[PDB]
Amino acid sequence: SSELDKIQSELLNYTDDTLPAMENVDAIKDKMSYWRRTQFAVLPMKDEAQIRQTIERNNRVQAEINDSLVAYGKTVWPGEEEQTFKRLMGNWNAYTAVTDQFNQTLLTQGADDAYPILANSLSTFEALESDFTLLIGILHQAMDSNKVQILSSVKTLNS
Ligand SMILES: NCCCC[C@@H](N)C(=O)O
Repeated sequence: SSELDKIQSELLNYTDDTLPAMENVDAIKDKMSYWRRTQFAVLPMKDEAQIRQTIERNNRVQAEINDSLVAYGKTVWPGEEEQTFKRLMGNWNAYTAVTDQFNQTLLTQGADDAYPILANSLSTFEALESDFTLLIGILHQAMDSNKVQILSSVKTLNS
C-alpha cells in the first residue's frame, strides 16, 4: 500500500503541481514577451489618444504579469526554484521601474525621447528574460524528474 501511495503521490505532484507550474510560467513568459513587443509598437504611433490607449492597455498587461508572478512566488519550492524566482522578481521590479520611466517620458515628451530608455536598458531587460528562461528550465527538469520517478515506481510494483 505504501508502494501504491508513493506512485499516486508522484502522479499527483506531476499532474497537479509540476505541469500547472510549467504551463503557467510558459504563459507568463509569452505574455511578458508580447508586452515587451507592445512597448516598441507604441513608438511609431502618431495620435496621442492612440498612444495613451496603448499605454493604459499595456499597464493592464503589466499588472496581470505581476499578479501572476506574485501568485507563483507563493508556491516556489526551496532551492534552485526559490533562489531563481527571487532573482527574477528583483529584475522584474527593475524593469517595471524602467517601464514606468518609459511610459512617463513617452506621454510627456514623445517617442523620440522615450525610445532611448528601452535601447539603453537592455542589460536590465535581458536579466529578466534570462531568469524566466532559467525558471522554465528548472520546471522542464522537474517534469522529467517526475516522469522518471513515476516510471521507476511502476517497476517496483512488479508491473
Ligand atoms: N512551485 C512549483 C514546483 C513545481 C515542481 C515540483 N512539483 C517538483 O516536483 O519538482
